[PDB]
Amino acid sequence: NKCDVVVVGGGISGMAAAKLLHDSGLNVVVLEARDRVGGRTYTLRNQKVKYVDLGGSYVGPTQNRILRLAKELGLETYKVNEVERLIHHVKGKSYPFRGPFPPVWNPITYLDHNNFWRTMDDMGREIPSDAPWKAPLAEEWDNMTMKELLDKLCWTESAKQLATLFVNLCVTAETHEVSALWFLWYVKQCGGTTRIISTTNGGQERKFVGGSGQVSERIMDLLGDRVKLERPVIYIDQTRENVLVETLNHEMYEAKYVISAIPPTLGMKIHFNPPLPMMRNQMITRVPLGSVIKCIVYYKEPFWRKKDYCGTMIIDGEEAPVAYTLDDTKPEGNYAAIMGFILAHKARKLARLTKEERLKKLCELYAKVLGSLEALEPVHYEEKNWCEEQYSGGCYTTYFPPGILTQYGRVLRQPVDRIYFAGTETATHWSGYMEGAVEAGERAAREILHAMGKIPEDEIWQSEPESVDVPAQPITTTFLERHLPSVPGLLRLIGLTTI
Amino acid sequence: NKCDVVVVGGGISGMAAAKLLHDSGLNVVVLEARDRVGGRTYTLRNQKVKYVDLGGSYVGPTQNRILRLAKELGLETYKVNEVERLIHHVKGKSYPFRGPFPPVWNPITYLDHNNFWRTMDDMGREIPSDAPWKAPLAEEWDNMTMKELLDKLCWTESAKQLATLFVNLCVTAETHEVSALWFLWYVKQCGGTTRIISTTNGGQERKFVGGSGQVSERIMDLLGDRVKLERPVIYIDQTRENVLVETLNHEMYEAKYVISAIPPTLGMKIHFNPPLPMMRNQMITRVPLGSVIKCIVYYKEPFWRKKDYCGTMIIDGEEAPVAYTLDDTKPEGNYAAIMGFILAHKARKLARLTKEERLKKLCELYAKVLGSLEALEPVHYEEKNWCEEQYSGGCYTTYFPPGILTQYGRVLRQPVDRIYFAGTETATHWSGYMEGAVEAGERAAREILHAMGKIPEDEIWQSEPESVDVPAQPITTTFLERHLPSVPGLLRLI
Ligand SMILES: *[C]C1=C([C])[C]=C2C(=[C]1)N([C][C]([O])[C]([O])[C]([O])[C]OP([O])(=O)OP([O])(=O)O[C][C]1O[C](N3[C]=NC4=C3N=[C]N=C4[N])[C]([O])[C]1[O])C1=NC(=O)[N]C(=O)C1=N2C#C[C]N([C])[C]1[C][C]C2=C1[C]=[C][C]=[C]2
Ligand SMILES: *[C]C1=C([C])[C]=C2C(=[C]1)N([C][C]([O])[C]([O])[C]([O])[C]OP([O])(=O)OP([O])(=O)O[C][C]1O[C](N3[C]=NC4=C3N=[C]N=C4[N])[C]([O])[C]1[O])C1=NC(=O)[N]C(=O)C1=N2C#C[C]N([C])[C]1[C][C]C2=C1[C]=[C][C]=[C]2
Repeated sequence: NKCDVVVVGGGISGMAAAKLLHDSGLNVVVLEARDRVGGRTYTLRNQKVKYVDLGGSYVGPTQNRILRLAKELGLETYKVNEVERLIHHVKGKSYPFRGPFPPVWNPITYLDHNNFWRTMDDMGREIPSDAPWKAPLAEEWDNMTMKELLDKLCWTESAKQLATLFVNLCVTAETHEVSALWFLWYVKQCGGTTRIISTTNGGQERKFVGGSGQVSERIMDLLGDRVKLERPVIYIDQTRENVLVETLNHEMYEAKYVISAIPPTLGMKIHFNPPLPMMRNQMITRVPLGSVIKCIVYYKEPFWRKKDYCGTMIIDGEEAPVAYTLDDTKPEGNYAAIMGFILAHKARKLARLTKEERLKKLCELYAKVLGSLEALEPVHYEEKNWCEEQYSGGCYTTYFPPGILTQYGRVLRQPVDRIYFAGTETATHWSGYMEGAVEAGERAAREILHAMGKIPEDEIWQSEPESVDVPAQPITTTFLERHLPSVPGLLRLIGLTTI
Repeated sequence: NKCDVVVVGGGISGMAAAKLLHDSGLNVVVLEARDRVGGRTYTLRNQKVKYVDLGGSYVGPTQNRILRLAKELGLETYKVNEVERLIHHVKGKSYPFRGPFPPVWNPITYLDHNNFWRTMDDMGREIPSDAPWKAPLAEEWDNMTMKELLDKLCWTESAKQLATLFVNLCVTAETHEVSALWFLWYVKQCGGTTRIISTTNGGQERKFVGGSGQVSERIMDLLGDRVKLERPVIYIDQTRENVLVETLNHEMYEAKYVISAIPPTLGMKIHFNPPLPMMRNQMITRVPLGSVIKCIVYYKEPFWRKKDYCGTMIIDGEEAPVAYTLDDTKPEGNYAAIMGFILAHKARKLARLTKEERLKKLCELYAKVLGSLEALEPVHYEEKNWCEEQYSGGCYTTYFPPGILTQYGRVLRQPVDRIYFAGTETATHWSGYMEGAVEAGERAAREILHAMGKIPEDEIWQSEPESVDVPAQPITTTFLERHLPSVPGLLRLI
């Protein structure tokens, strides 16, 4: 019934917010729609897999908040396998390589590839992490899709195709679906192209031993009876002295403040009194989540390692159901597995198949890419289609279509009377990730602590010390990477020699 | 408690569906979230205005369903004033004209303008009204915004600017916000560019005497106690023999079938058991409504008529709050008024002002465009910002961002077990309009009648006889309009 703060949503963001408020001495209640906590993280346990993350999983250097929270909860990380060679599969052939980037040998294509990634980061530097709509060319960039930007920037089909794969993989959406400004912001606020794409020294460096679901589960353990499962919030009333929060199962909760720790669009599932201000009312109809099926195929042994492949495959082509894989073998070397993402339109297309049909397609793909008949002999299979989730709306996160971020972006974490907004979508560093969830939950919590006069304004936004366990190497470029001309740049240099 | 069909939403679509089912002998209940019916139609009555439509208002030739429904309810139409000259205001100067199209005098600009409108209709002819995703180039066109298409097609800034205004006015959204495929479908399914833009012989020919709100109000009168106001639906349960529909005020309704007659995205306000199928689950987060403030400025007299202006103004430029106006004077010639729409980003920008501040901006604009100091002396002002409406989400209708219509379009009116889908967004002719609302409501109703074995499959989709009161003249083109080259076509000839 009565508490200090109602937190709506028991994902990482809501749990992090509730923990901070609980630790500060406030009475908190978490109202969670599902029969479980974790939201877009979900760790399945059974005999065949031991444990497997079916949602958010990877953490890496510079994600210091999730690392600190998980450490405090008694969790440990392990390194994703990147010992052996990566594979880039393009036009039906596999090309093994080392490093974060597939090598390009053609001098023109090389210039084009180099310029693309460089320009992405160049443009990113003009975009404030906490206010992308304040970029000097915000309107121009926001009124373009990523498809249009790629069309302008890439002078080779090879660069365009790889850039397209990158967008699909990063934001589980098609290039024509998403704003260029938003996508450029998204990459920049993760620390740039190298940081976001890398396993070693990047976002995919590590996973949690036992699964990421333990973060939310262990906070629930600490909070005990304060977490209310199967309590979908349907109604928030702010007309009276205390905020009234009603659930689908007829329960009423009274609080001084509310944290909304759900994906922005899922705010639509709540009826508000009084009605939301116009900008938020419309914003929450304009911010969809992406489309993905996470698929894990299990094998007797990590046979790819014997062929000097680490299990990472970058697979281009419309025919391939999965565009990207990682070795998902346990740190102990057992429960050998390949994790793959079925992205964007392919998630839509292939969801029509049975689980068995998808497994067959994945195995046949892996067999060609790895050039191994062993890939046709899976021992087990797990998958999760996040598009079907009423209380997620998709995965990994919310994307912004053209025109939305500049018009509605400033509303995202603007308080509505006594409602404050968490959720990874409101983060300014690794928004979209578990890291962003922690940043947002704790920031929203501190906004309430400030509103109560418990902390100064200066303390709402808090810096995070670097993890000692997961140190971050700086992102470097070579002299040539910095100064080599683009394709049109080289052509302009040829045009000048003609005179 | 118990009935045959629960209709969720008491706008024109829900009311039309409920009326059809009621007339067929079924027990129907309409659950309406607001303290009123009408939804995106709303007629305000007071002493100063008599009546004024603050939402949907215009009807015209080829919109035979709304005309028939309104007639049956005892409503009449009158003609919007287009006797005198229209005005095109561009680069700070007013250019009076006659006919539906503002003239272009620069020869190259003429070719470019002509080609743009012609190409819009050409492209539309390849788009099936009932399945736009089946267009031969559906994917190509859906993966482009209207901004991109305009950038490709328009060789002059003049044509591009007017085309932009057209998009903003048509769908209350920016050109960069909307799919080219969806927009081209939208125009085609209203009967093409001329039909959609025209007052005389087009969508804006007429209004209802007494206001369009009377359509929903008069059906509510017929249904009586069957319409439940202030009953926002929060929960639909289809796991049992009968469908259970729960409202915010704690009431439970049991039915054999449900019609959802709300904007697709407002389906998000309902928790579903079992969960919606994946495609619909995601679709309803991908389909926003546009942004508009409808503003009506009242004057002592329709002074513009004295200067041989009808009151229609097409106003170019970022500075102008309103891009398009019509005379909103009563058929009797009193309650003189100019109606204007504040569109898309301007609705967002100008909503920050006070009502009085917006009035001042509108009056100053009208004084400039009409060249009349009389515009600075309003006697009254009414406005409605539809962006603030929890149970509409915007106006006039739902738009599709790039990539959505091909991926999710087929889900729009696909039944989910015993839930059938109405709402103007599911119409195939004048979707977005009151006409589409009637088409969709009656079609959804008939789907249920078929499911009950009461009518054959052949009768789900029903043709509508042409209105005798509002006859449609055919849309014609001239030989030169058909065969004059585009700008790149002329350059290829050179
Ligand atoms: C799904 C997913 C997947 C599949 C994958 C992934 C992911 C996901 N991610 C993301 C994460 O997960 C996120 O971010 C988080 O989790 C979020 O959190 P938050 O914010 O908290 O949210 P959520 O969870 O959702 O929660 C919410 C809650 O609430 C609730 N509700 C609703 N509604 C309601 C409620 N309640 C009451 N009432 C009402 N009404 C619900 O239920 C819930 O619970 C991720 N992340 C990270 O970090 N990591 C990872 O890994 C992940 N993942 C992914 C990724 C991928 N990647 C990275 C890729 C690979 C390679 C590459 C990439 C990218 C880029 C480059 C490269
Ligand atoms: C808003 C608006 C405005 C401002 C204007 C306009 C409009 C609008 N429009 C549209 C109409 O209105 C529509 O379409 C209709 O109305 C629709 O119907 P429906 O489908 O039925 O829907 P609604 O109304 O929305 O209803 C729904 C209902 O439901 C309810 N709910 C929700 N949720 C819920 C509920 N319930 C229970 N539960 C829950 N959960 C609500 O409340 C409601 O009631 C229009 N239309 C026509 O026809 N006309 C007109 O006029 C209109 N408007 C406009 C237009 C414009 N224009 C035409 C322009 C001028 C010149 C030109 C143009 C365009 C193009 C070219 C040229």
